[PDB]
Amino acid sequence: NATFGMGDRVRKKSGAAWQGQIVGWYCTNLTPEGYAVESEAHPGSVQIYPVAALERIN
Amino acid sequence: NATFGMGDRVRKKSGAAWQGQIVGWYCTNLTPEGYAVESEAHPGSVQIYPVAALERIN
Amino acid sequence: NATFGMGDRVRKKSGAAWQGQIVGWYCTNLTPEGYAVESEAHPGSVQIYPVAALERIN
Amino acid sequence: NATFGMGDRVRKKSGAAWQGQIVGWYCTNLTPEGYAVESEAHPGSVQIYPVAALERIN
Ligand SMILES: NC(=O)c1ccc[n+]([C@@H]2O[C@H](COP(=O)([O-])OP(=O)(O)OC[C@H]3O[C@@H](n4cnc5c(N)ncnc54)[C@H](OP(=O)(O)O)[C@@H]3O)[C@@H](O)[C@H]2O)c1
Ligand SMILES: NC(=O)c1ccc[n+]([C@@H]2O[C@H](COP(=O)([O-])OP(=O)(O)OC[C@H]3O[C@@H](n4cnc5c(N)ncnc54)[C@H](OP(=O)(O)O)[C@@H]3O)[C@@H](O)[C@H]2O)c1
Ligand SMILES: NC(=O)c1ccc[n+]([C@@H]2O[C@H](COP(=O)([O-])OP(=O)(O)OC[C@H]3O[C@@H](n4cnc5c(N)ncnc54)[C@H](OP(=O)(O)O)[C@@H]3O)[C@@H](O)[C@H]2O)c1
Ligand SMILES: NC(=O)c1ccc[n+]([C@@H]2O[C@H](COP(=O)([O-])OP(=O)(O)OC[C@H]3O[C@@H](n4cnc5c(N)ncnc54)[C@H](OP(=O)(O)O)[C@@H]3O)[C@@H](O)[C@H]2O)c1
Repeated sequence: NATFGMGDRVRKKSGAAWQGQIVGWYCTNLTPEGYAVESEAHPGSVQIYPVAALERIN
Repeated sequence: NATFGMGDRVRKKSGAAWQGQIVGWYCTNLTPEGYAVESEAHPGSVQIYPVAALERIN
Repeated sequence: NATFGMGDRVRKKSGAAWQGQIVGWYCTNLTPEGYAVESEAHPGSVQIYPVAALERIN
Repeated sequence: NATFGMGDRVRKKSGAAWQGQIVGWYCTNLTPEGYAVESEAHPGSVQIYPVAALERIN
């Protein structure tokens, strides 16, 4: 393997913004490595994205 | 009717947080009055909610 | 304007699938023409997409 | 522990419908046990829900 681990701070690289903590994972044929990210601005709200859409930040 | 109009600043009342501008509307049998809200923290990201989940703020 | 109107049957052109009825609209700088679509397979569930992601079907 | 495992067929118990396979997991304070579910009707589309919202089916 995984690019990210639980608790890593990540953001969407482009397009619609999203930033916060890795809180989970998923895997489909379309998205064989995906992550759930809890917004650091909006506690409790989670969005899921393919790994290629995300980048780790400090 | 409508409780909110385009551009109103709203937030989710409870549970998962969300806050920003009304940017659209939807209507289903389950949700006969729903709104699209663009996060003020994460430009471009939009989430949809029933009217009862939202409250207007200044 | 609008490409679609309320009640039009549409589907996602590519990637993750989605198909059902137009039930609403939204507009942001990133997505100046977007639509809410209620799944015809999963009543009550709605997802939002830019116009370019959707195509009308009979 | 987990209520469900990868590949279990589940559906939303009430409200907006969703049905398909468990494809992932997430954990937040609001949702300490959550699941990602890929629709069996719309390949590639995934939605996330708390465990209490879901039930396993054959
Ligand atoms: N709104 C959007 O467009 C959007 C997009 C992407 C992600 N999300 C994410 O979805 C999450 C919403 O969080 P939340 O605090 O509102 O809700 P939640 O606690 O994540 O619950 C989600 C939904 O599950 C159902 N549910 C929850 N508890 C249940 C129970 N005990 N029994 C039966 N059904 C139950 C309800 O479904 P019904 O509503 O069908 O009744 C509820 O609205 C956030 O993480 C958000 O980011 C939302
Ligand atoms: N991730 C979540 O859990 C979640 C939950 C609720 C709401 N949302 C919302 O969804 C939005 C995502 O925004 P965004 O900037 O990533 O993407 P977007 O511009 O809103 O595009 C959405 C999706 O539509 C498809 N698409 C876009 N342009 C296309 C084109 N020209 N031709 C064919 N298909 C096209 C792509 O589908 P495919 O990916 O299928 O290729 C793309 O990922 C945000 O407003 C976000 O809040 C996300
Ligand atoms: N799960 C996903 O990943 C995802 C992604 C994209 C779109 N969606 C869409 O989101 C919708 C979920 O439908 P649904 O039947 O579960 O739920 P809903 O009726 O659309 O309610 C959505 C959320 O709004 C809040 N809410 C609703 N009524 C409230 C009230 N009376 N007072 C305070 N808050 C209230 C709850 O928030 P909290 O959960 O914060 O308590 C609830 O989970 C579907 O249309 C689905 O497609 C979900
Ligand atoms: N639309 C909704 O309301 C909603 C609600 C809940 C869940 N969802 C879920 O979100 C998923 C959408 O699937 P999908 O096939 O459209 O898209 P995807 O492959 O899951 O990609 C999601 C988004 O990530 C970004 N992205 C993907 N690849 C990228 C790359 N190589 N570089 C930079 N950014 C990249 C794009 O963001 P941008 O659009 O920001 O450019 C894209 O729209 C489905 O599983 C669906 O159920 C959608």
